Amino acid sequence: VNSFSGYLKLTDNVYIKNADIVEEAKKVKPTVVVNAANVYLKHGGGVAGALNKATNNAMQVESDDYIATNGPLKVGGSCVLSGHNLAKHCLHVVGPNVNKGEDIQLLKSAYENFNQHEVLLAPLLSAGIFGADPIHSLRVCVDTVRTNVYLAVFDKNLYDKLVSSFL
Ligand SMILES: C[C@H](O)[C@@H](C)Nc1ncnc2[nH]ccc12
Ligand SMILES: [Cl-]
Repeated sequence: VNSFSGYLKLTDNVYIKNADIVEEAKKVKPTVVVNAANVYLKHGGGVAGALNKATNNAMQVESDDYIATNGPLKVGGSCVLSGHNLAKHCLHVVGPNVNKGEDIQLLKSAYENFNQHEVLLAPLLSAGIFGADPIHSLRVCVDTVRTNVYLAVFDKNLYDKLVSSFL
């Protein structure tokens, strides 16, 4: 039993809700919140911009030190950093950004990072400003993630289409 509330159960281990991931994380304070990161951990917009703003830029400060030490992530890769005031940990995961020409096949590799964590609060990878089809992202999530994932979908209109179209 966990403290996630109001989710629709899609499969044994995948759950979905219309919610602002920022407000969800503050309410739940989960062990792991997933950020929709880019390889530079520059949290300028989308989910990343919103998560960072909620930390008063502390996420960005930590991230800049991480990059200065380690260099950029790989597309499809991840790193674990602090969750700041939002969660215990933030799993920064880089899905492909279609508006950059990046191979959508890397979306499965990106979701594989979730399997290293028993429970996660997450957005749909590569959705929004990363340019991928969210219906595809949800399908890859369900077919790749085996751990318990709580998907937060900001847009109410988008949420209803994913549910009604879910196979
Ligand atoms: C599919 C996209 O990733 C879209 C659903 N992004 C988001 N999801 C949840 N919470 C959010 N807060 C700000 C952006 C955002
Ligand atoms: Cl977005």
